[PDB]
Amino acid sequence: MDFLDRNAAPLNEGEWQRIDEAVVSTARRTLVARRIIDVLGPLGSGVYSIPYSVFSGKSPTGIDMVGENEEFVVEASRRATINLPILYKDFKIMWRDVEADRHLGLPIDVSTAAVAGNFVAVQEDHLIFNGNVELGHDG
Amino acid sequence: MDFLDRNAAPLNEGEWQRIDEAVVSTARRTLVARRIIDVLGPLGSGVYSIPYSVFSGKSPTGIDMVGENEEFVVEASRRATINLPILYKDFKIMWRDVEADRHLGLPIDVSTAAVAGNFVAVQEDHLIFNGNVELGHDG
Repeated sequence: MDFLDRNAAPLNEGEWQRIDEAVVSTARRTLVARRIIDVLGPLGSGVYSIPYSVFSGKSPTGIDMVGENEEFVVEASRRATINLPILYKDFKIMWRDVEADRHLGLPIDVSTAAVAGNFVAVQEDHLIFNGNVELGHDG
Repeated sequence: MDFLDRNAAPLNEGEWQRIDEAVVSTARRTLVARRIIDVLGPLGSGVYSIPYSVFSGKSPTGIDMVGENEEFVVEASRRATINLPILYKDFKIMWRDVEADRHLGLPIDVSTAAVAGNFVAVQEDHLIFNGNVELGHDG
């Protein structure tokens, strides 16, 4: 895999685990959407687009002793398809702080990561509720 | 001896060595008096007072073919005793600086110890030249 090239960073497994926690726990607090919209997946890193059905039509339900009908299907009004954008924000960690951690043991302040996590989750909510014109999404 | 203690102190040997060196090296820099005047002793910590002889007077001296006379004696114009005071100054090494050394690695700020050394050497200098009024010493 290794697009997420965490081997090349200096941060040790503890510093990664604390960055991941400081991201996840900031997402959990910040997001409104995942409180009312259920997650699908995660699908995988490589999936660029999803085909999905629109079930915009109401239809009857079958009720019989035995099952002698076939009209009681659900059929997609259309198979739409949507591309998955990237939401991203970047933060620096100054090299001195890594040196302080690795020698003195004064640990990395991951709040830069948590602030990036917030500025991404805010955009995720903005995309979900308001859509996005230029990606051609709808919300 | 062992009126002092090295062992209940928090310092390791290398810290005692740096403190003592910073003391001796500030004394040598500051003890002008021990350049012009010879040290009697150091006799030891136990010595409290010393008897000494003063030869302020002048006397006749013997010149004879046989040496019959015995008036010609070296008479101490006064014989006296002086008490050795303590010259002292206290320097305080903060617990946080020991903690930073023992964990982080920043060496001890022994500059306080050097400044105590200087204030002692200057008090010895002031004693030798000007004399302490309360002790009734002569400078």
